[PDB]
Amino acid sequence: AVKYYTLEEIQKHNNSKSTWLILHHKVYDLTKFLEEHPGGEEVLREQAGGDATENFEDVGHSTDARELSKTFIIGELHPDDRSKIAK
Ligand code: HEM
Repeated sequence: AVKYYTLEEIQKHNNSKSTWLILHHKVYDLTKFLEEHPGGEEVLREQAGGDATENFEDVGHSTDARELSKTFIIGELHPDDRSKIAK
Protein backbone atom coordinates (compact mmCIF):
# COMPACT_ATOMS: atom_id res chain seq x y z
CA ALA A 1 0.00 0.00 0.00
CA VAL A 2 0.19 4.06 0.85
CA LYS A 3 3.42 5.61 2.13
CA TYR A 4 3.12 9.29 2.64
CA TYR A 5 5.54 12.11 2.87
CA THR A 6 4.97 15.74 3.87
CA LEU A 7 6.31 18.65 1.92
CA GLU A 8 8.72 19.44 4.74
CA GLU A 9 10.13 15.84 4.60
CA ILE A 10 10.47 15.88 0.85
CA GLN A 11 12.18 19.32 0.89
CA LYS A 12 15.29 17.87 2.59
CA HIS A 13 16.01 15.53 -0.37
CA ASN A 14 17.41 18.30 -2.48
CA ASN A 15 21.02 17.34 -3.32
CA SER A 16 23.26 14.73 -4.88
CA LYS A 17 23.16 12.52 -1.74
CA SER A 18 19.38 12.27 -2.07
CA THR A 19 17.15 13.93 -4.69
CA TRP A 20 13.38 13.54 -4.53
CA LEU A 21 10.67 15.47 -6.42
CA ILE A 22 6.91 15.47 -6.67
CA LEU A 23 4.89 14.94 -9.89
CA HIS A 24 1.08 14.79 -9.76
CA HIS A 25 1.21 14.07 -5.99
CA LYS A 26 3.56 11.10 -6.33
CA VAL A 27 7.01 11.20 -4.76
CA TYR A 28 9.95 10.12 -6.92
CA ASP A 29 13.46 9.24 -5.73
CA LEU A 30 15.68 10.36 -8.57
CA THR A 31 19.03 10.02 -6.78
CA LYS A 32 20.30 7.46 -9.27
CA PHE A 33 18.28 8.72 -12.22
CA LEU A 34 20.00 12.09 -12.25
CA GLU A 35 22.91 10.58 -14.30
CA GLU A 36 20.60 8.90 -16.66
CA HIS A 37 17.90 11.48 -17.48
CA PRO A 38 17.96 12.31 -21.18
CA GLY A 39 17.06 15.98 -20.32
CA GLY A 40 20.28 16.19 -18.16
CA GLU A 41 20.98 16.53 -14.47
CA GLU A 42 20.70 20.31 -14.04
CA VAL A 43 16.96 20.60 -14.79
CA LEU A 44 16.31 18.01 -12.13
CA ARG A 45 18.64 19.62 -9.68
CA GLU A 46 16.79 22.87 -10.13
CA GLN A 47 13.58 21.20 -8.91
CA ALA A 48 14.94 18.89 -6.25
CA GLY A 49 12.97 18.64 -3.06
CA GLY A 50 9.60 19.96 -4.29
CA ASP A 51 6.82 19.90 -6.84
CA ALA A 52 8.02 19.75 -10.40
CA THR A 53 4.71 18.91 -12.07
CA GLU A 54 4.25 22.02 -14.16
CA ASN A 55 7.91 22.04 -15.36
CA PHE A 56 7.60 18.34 -16.29
CA GLU A 57 4.38 19.02 -18.23
CA ASP A 58 5.55 22.30 -19.79
CA VAL A 59 8.68 20.73 -21.36
CA GLY A 60 6.63 17.77 -22.61
CA HIS A 61 7.34 14.10 -21.86
CA SER A 62 6.66 11.04 -24.03
CA THR A 63 4.50 8.13 -22.98
CA ASP A 64 7.72 6.17 -22.72
CA ALA A 65 9.15 8.71 -20.23
CA ARG A 66 5.93 8.67 -18.21
CA GLU A 67 6.02 4.87 -17.97
CA LEU A 68 9.69 5.06 -16.95
CA SER A 69 8.87 7.56 -14.20
CA LYS A 70 6.68 5.02 -12.37
CA THR A 71 9.81 2.98 -11.61
CA PHE A 72 11.02 5.75 -9.21
CA ILE A 73 7.84 6.21 -7.14
CA ILE A 74 8.49 5.83 -3.39
CA GLY A 75 5.31 7.17 -2.05
CA GLU A 76 2.71 9.98 -2.20
CA LEU A 77 2.27 13.52 -0.87
CA HIS A 78 0.46 13.58 2.48
CA PRO A 79 -3.20 14.43 1.89
CA ASP A 80 -3.09 17.49 4.22
CA ASP A 81 -0.35 19.03 1.96
CA ARG A 82 -2.22 18.60 -1.34
CA SER A 83 -4.03 22.03 -1.17
CA LYS A 84 -0.14 23.62 -0.25
CA ILE A 85 1.17 23.15 -3.77
CA ALA A 86 -1.94 21.12 -7.68
CA LYS A 87 -2.43 17.53 -8.73
C1 HEM B 1 10.93 10.72 -13.04
C2 HEM B 1 10.73 11.72 -13.86
C3 HEM B 1 11.34 11.95 -15.19
C4 HEM B 1 11.57 11.00 -16.17
C5 HEM B 1 11.44 9.55 -16.11
C6 HEM B 1 12.04 11.73 -17.30
C7 HEM B 1 12.37 11.10 -18.48
C8 HEM B 1 12.75 11.81 -19.67
C9 HEM B 1 13.00 11.11 -20.90
C10 HEM B 1 12.94 9.63 -21.11
C11 HEM B 1 13.28 12.10 -21.83
C12 HEM B 1 13.55 12.01 -23.28
C13 HEM B 1 12.33 12.61 -24.14
C14 HEM B 1 10.98 12.00 -23.84
O1 HEM B 1 10.90 10.72 -23.74
O2 HEM B 1 9.99 12.75 -23.80
C15 HEM B 1 13.25 13.40 -21.06
C16 HEM B 1 13.58 14.62 -21.59
C17 HEM B 1 13.58 15.80 -20.94
N1 HEM B 1 13.24 15.94 -19.55
FE1 HEM B 1 12.64 14.54 -18.32
N2 HEM B 1 12.07 13.08 -17.05
C18 HEM B 1 11.66 13.23 -15.78
C19 HEM B 1 11.53 14.46 -15.15
C20 HEM B 1 11.81 15.70 -15.69
C21 HEM B 1 11.65 17.00 -15.00
C22 HEM B 1 10.96 17.10 -13.61
C23 HEM B 1 12.03 17.94 -15.84
C24 HEM B 1 12.09 19.41 -15.61
C25 HEM B 1 12.22 19.99 -14.49
C26 HEM B 1 12.49 17.28 -17.03
C27 HEM B 1 13.01 17.94 -18.12
C28 HEM B 1 13.38 17.30 -19.30
C29 HEM B 1 13.88 17.98 -20.51
C30 HEM B 1 14.18 19.48 -20.55
C31 HEM B 1 13.97 17.08 -21.48
C32 HEM B 1 14.40 17.25 -22.91
C33 HEM B 1 13.20 17.31 -23.87
C34 HEM B 1 13.64 16.91 -25.27
O3 HEM B 1 14.15 15.78 -25.53
O4 HEM B 1 13.53 17.62 -26.21
N3 HEM B 1 12.32 15.92 -16.92
N4 HEM B 1 12.92 13.17 -19.75
